[PDB]
Amino acid sequence: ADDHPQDKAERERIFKRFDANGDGKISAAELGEALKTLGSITPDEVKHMMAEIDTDGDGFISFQEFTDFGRANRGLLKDVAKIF
Ligand SMILES: [Ca+2]
Ligand SMILES: [Ca+2]
Repeated sequence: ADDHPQDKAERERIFKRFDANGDGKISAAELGEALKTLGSITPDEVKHMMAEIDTDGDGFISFQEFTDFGRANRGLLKDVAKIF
């Protein structure tokens, strides 16, 4: 319960930035395109992240999936929340 709705706004803003078209699902091309912001990453790493973030395995990450994974590494989202 310590988690508040304000935090979701951060995850929603970060997940919303990944969704290129905004269909609720992010594909390697979408996540990879946003990941490019790192300026030092490869497509094979972005594809692996999806295989790890993809809870069902449909090939895309949804806000719900990103949230479940964001909780496993909240400290990770704080790093991307600064890149954008
Ligand atoms: Ca999408
Ligand atoms: Ca999925």
